[PDB]
Amino acid sequence: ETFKALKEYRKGQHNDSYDEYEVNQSIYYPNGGDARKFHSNAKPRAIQIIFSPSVNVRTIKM
Amino acid sequence: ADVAGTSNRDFRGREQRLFNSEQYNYNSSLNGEVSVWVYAYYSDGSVLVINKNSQYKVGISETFKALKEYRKGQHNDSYDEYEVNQSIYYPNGGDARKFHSNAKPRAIQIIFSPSVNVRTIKMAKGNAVSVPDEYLQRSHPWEATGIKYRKIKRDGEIVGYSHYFELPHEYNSISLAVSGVHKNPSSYNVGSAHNVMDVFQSCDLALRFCNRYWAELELVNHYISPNAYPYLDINNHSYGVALSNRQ
Amino acid sequence: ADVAGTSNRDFRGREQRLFNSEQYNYNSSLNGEVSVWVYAYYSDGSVLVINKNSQYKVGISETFKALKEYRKGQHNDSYDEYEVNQSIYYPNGGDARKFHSNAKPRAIQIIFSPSVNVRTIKMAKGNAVSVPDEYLQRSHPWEATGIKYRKIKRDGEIVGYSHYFELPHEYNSISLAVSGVHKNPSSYNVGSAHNVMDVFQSCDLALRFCNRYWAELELVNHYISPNAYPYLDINNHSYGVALSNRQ
Amino acid sequence: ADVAGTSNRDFRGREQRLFNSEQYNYNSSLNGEVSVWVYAYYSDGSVLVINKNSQYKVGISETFKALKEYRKGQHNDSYDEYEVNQSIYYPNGGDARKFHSNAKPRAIQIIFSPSVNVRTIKMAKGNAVSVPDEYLQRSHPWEATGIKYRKIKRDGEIVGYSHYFELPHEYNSISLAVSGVHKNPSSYNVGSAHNVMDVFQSCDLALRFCNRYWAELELVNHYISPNAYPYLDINNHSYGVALSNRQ
Ligand SMILES: Nc1nc2c(ncn2[C@@H]2O[C@H](COP(=O)(O)OP(=O)(O)OP(=O)(O)O)[C@@H](O)[C@H]2O)c(=O)[nH]1
Ligand SMILES: Nc1nc2c(ncn2[C@@H]2O[C@H](COP(=O)(O)OP(=O)(O)OP(=O)(O)O)[C@@H](O)[C@H]2O)c(=O)[nH]1
Ligand SMILES: Nc1nc2c(ncn2[C@@H]2O[C@H](COP(=O)(O)OP(=O)(O)OP(=O)(O)O)[C@@H](O)[C@H]2O)c(=O)[nH]1
Ligand SMILES: Nc1ncnc2c1ncn2[C@@H]1O[C@H](COP(=O)(O)OP(=O)(O)OP(=O)(O)O)[C@@H](O)[C@H]1O
Ligand SMILES: Nc1ncnc2c1ncn2[C@@H]1O[C@H](COP(=O)(O)OP(=O)(O)OP(=O)(O)O)[C@@H](O)[C@H]1O
Ligand SMILES: Nc1ncnc2c1ncn2[C@@H]1O[C@H](COP(=O)(O)OP(=O)(O)OP(=O)(O)O)[C@@H](O)[C@H]1O
Ligand SMILES: Nc1ccn([C@@H]2O[C@H](COP(=O)(O)OP(=O)(O)OP(=O)(O)O)[C@@H](O)[C@H]2O)c(=O)n1
Ligand SMILES: Nc1ccn([C@@H]2O[C@H](COP(=O)(O)OP(=O)(O)OP(=O)(O)O)[C@@H](O)[C@H]2O)c(=O)n1
Ligand SMILES: Nc1ccn([C@@H]2O[C@H](COP(=O)(O)OP(=O)(O)OP(=O)(O)O)[C@@H](O)[C@H]2O)c(=O)n1
Ligand SMILES: Nc1ccn([C@@H]2O[C@H](COP(=O)(O)OP(=O)(O)OP(=O)(O)O)[C@@H](O)[C@H]2O)c(=O)n1
Ligand SMILES: [Cl-]
Ligand SMILES: [Cl-]
Ligand SMILES: [Cl-]
Ligand SMILES: [Mg+2]
Ligand SMILES: [Mg+2]
Ligand SMILES: [Mg+2]
Ligand SMILES: [Mg+2]
Ligand SMILES: [Mg+2]
Ligand SMILES: [Mg+2]
Ligand SMILES: [Mg+2]
Repeated sequence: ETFKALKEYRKGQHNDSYDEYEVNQSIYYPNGGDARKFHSNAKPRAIQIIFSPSVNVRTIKM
Repeated sequence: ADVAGTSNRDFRGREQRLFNSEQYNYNSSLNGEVSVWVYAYYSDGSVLVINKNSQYKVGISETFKALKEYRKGQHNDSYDEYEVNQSIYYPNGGDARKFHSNAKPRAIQIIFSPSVNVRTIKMAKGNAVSVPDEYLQRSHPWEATGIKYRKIKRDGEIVGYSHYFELPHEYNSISLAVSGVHKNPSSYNVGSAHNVMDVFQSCDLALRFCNRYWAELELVNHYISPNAYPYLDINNHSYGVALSNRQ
Repeated sequence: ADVAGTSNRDFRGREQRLFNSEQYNYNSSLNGEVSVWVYAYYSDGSVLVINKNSQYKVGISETFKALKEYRKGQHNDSYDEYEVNQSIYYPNGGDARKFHSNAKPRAIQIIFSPSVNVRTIKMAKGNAVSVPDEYLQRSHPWEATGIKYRKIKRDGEIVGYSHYFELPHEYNSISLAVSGVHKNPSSYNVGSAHNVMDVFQSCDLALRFCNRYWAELELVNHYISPNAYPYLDINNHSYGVALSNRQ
Repeated sequence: ADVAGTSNRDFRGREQRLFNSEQYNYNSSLNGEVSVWVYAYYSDGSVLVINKNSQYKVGISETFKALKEYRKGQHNDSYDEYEVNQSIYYPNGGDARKFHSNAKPRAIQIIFSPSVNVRTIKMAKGNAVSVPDEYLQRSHPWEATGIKYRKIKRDGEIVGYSHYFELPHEYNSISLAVSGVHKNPSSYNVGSAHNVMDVFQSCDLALRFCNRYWAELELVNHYISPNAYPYLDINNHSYGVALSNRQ
């Protein structure tokens, strides 16, 4: 998944989509965008990766 | 004329120093302002400041709601944020579509001007329904929190006082009032019969400011620094201007 | 150990009773809260509550407008309700599309906590333009209405005071302020020189709450009962918790 | 110590040169990335880039639709652009209100990193319904277009490969997939039994990027240059950083 695809998207509700385009331009390059926020709350705060017990843990790659 | 910076007759230097010292000591006379700021920090990096400036005593009181992020001119999920509030006022009382409102403050910094007597500072830190200590019946209307206030320092000088508390837990749902009394080292009570009605007029004359800034950098650059206010940023850096006996 | 509920040595029972009595009497000491609620009832079954909690004295003041129903996050005919207000402030002064705003309160209940002295209660019940008695010139700024306050009772105990008045007529268009002083049976004046500045700080430290609940049942279930507030519902039933000398 | 820039003992210089050469040769080892970019140029000056970065082999596949300009957060005539698509998929199949969608790409540049073997490059340049050569039955799924790829050069060094084709005619309506294999001068097949499952994992591990930049200048300034990517702008200027044996 891309940086964008991981950001919160609320189906059927408002998502500041124009400003969140601006936000992305400023994450892809310092001062590259014209957002109205310092931090997008749409950005993930944490990630958990889980595998099933059928995986060989020594084969996991990130 | 004597050369600059070489004698007791640099009258420009002596006036500069008196000009700064006069402003330090006027602030702290009974003629001067006492000022309080409450900063509500939101998870989006923005900062609501509420400032009140007034003579003798000053305070700020705000409801749980009034402290939540409000973005002027932009969408604020206002219907859902009504639902959200009903669920904060009573467990499972609302019908929101979120677990945590990002409009809720993550931290609060209370700052006072150096004209306050830190021993007079009182905080009413209530629950979401504006009750200081769980039930009204056993609530002392305030706590004297002055002992927790750190000195904001610049150049060896106290430029103000800071109390900072995070609200990082889901139950950190608050209403907030805070009060301080202007320094009075004299035995002239500013609220005794002779001057009490001037204090009632200071209640009316207290000037208020609030605004949401987009970032702490914007607060530092455009709120704090232009006005010579004290501040303590997230990295523990002190902002202010030391005035007492300096040029 | 002695068996529970059979001796003078049930120390769990004695502590329970002291715990409740301590909260009754702390409320009513000069250290405790005095609280006022104004309930605006709307024709749609909803109820605006405004609560203020503070030491020594407490009050609420609201304009004609601030008392009108406002539905957060939903449509409120705001343009027409501007027009409506102009016609309430002066006969035929506006251009509304309704005869009666359903946003206008149908009734008001004023409740005080049992820490109030009912003889200190004062009401400024103004006209729509905030004039207590027809013209400012002959207006006494208040009326001492304490004699009309019924005791809210639970188990033989006063859990608060209620004044209720309907606004069912087309001309019942009001602004409203109400004030009460915390019980002081002592001859220590809380606003004499020794303690006057603490009273000025209680003005700042007074905590406020308001919210519109959808129904009286929701007020009873989720505002009144969770917080141990007194209430008197439309069917004349008293809500509260009797604390003095009980388990 | 020896003076800088005068001897075989400038170890800072030798390390700088090794640091750059190590990055050139790591890219081109079987451990390194191979990267493809497709740039869709629109008549409004904007540029969609789709980048994929992965080990062993890399490619991008996009439908006719996915290549059309989409302006995040702004209006895109989406209903009419549905109608537009129906008329591109079949002559006179839709009910649009335009002859030519300005959302259609005017040109495409395909760039590969210098870790590709140009002889392994394959393009499936289909019609609007995703058929490479008029009908599926006589379609070879790809063309080996490597011979058309120009070297992007900086300082004498190949910083990547470019194939550029305009789409300036009304019938230049395309779907597009493009594929390249990482350089392997060895006789160790990266997809033989010993390493085949790592190649299946590189399919999952391939990282993707896309974004629409407002202008080629913004692509050059904020996409290409910050990341040390190769580029060839409209004026035939080569961008990249020469690394092999330089400081
Ligand atoms: N006091 C002091 N300041 C120094 C020294 N070295 C650099 N400084 C800088 O000089 C600034 C203040 O110097 P001055 O104002 O001229 O000295 P002062 O201590 O205020 O004494 P007076 O101005 O004569 O009353 C400080 O904020 C420092 O950043 C030093 O050794 N002593
Ligand atoms: N006082 C009283 N309560 C009764 C009686 N019958 C039923 N009750 C119930 O019992 C409740 C209170 O009883 P208790 O608290 O045990 O008695 P008390 O009058 O408070 O006396 P103490 O607890 O010993 O101080 C009331 O609220 C009633 O609902 C009765 O005959 N007398
Ligand atoms: N090679 C070369 N570069 C020149 C000359 N004149 C100016 N330059 C500039 O110098 C740059 C590279 O010079 P150097 O890197 O010091 O020389 P080099 O050819 O890389 O040789 P080494 O660094 O010793 O391995 C070029 O990109 C030119 O812009 C010249 O006559 N020969
Ligand atoms: N190098 C120095 N040696 C002695 N005194 C100094 C020196 N630098 C500054 N001072 C003086 O010592 C006093 C304290 O100044 P200083 O700037 O160190 O404190 P501050 O601004 O409150 O805290 P900080 O520098 O730790 O952020 C002032 O009178 C200042 O002019
Ligand atoms: N059956 C009873 N006989 C005698 N005393 C009772 C009885 N029931 C309750 N009491 C006691 O008499 C006092 C009055 O209690 P009670 O519940 O009747 O008043 P209340 O709650 O203020 O009013 P109400 O019951 O009319 O709504 C309390 O001490 C209570 O414990
Ligand atoms: N004036 C020069 N004389 C000789 N060699 C040079 C000169 N300038 C640069 N070089 C060297 O010759 C080689 C080719 O460098 P050059 O910059 O001319 O090629 P380029 O960047 O691929 O193409 P271009 O300059 O035409 O855009 C490099 O080793 C470079 O350092
Ligand atoms: N930096 C920004 C951010 C927003 N906007 C304006 O904000 C308006 C509405 O906000 P938007 O970012 O589009 O989000 P919403 O409309 O609130 O919700 P949604 O994601 O559904 O569009 C847009 O018309 C856009 O022009 C702007 O001019 N400049
Ligand atoms: N629990 C909720 C939350 C929201 N909504 C619907 O969400 C719609 C729009 O969301 P809203 O909460 O009103 O916020 P926005 O419209 O996105 O922005 P604003 O604060 O300006 O209204 C409203 O019509 C409301 O009916 C709802 O039905 N139930
Ligand atoms: N006497 C009136 C009353 C209403 N309107 C028109 O009614 C329209 C919409 O009604 P409004 O009073 O604004 O209420 P709503 O839009 O229904 O809801 P809200 O309070 O959110 O605006 C407004 O544009 C206003 O121009 C009017 O022209 N004259
Ligand atoms: N051939 C077409 C094209 C457009 N429309 C009407 O055009 C209206 C608005 O244009 P639309 O194509 O939806 O684009 P926009 O609304 O301008 O922008 P967006 O892509 O955000 O919807 C739509 O309601 C659609 O019914 C139509 O009836 N027939
Ligand atoms: Cl003074
Ligand atoms: Cl007391
Ligand atoms: Cl290798
Ligand atoms: Mg929707
Ligand atoms: Mg707006
Ligand atoms: Mg310093
Ligand atoms: Mg709404
Ligand atoms: Mg009873
Ligand atoms: Mg938008
Ligand atoms: Mg060159």
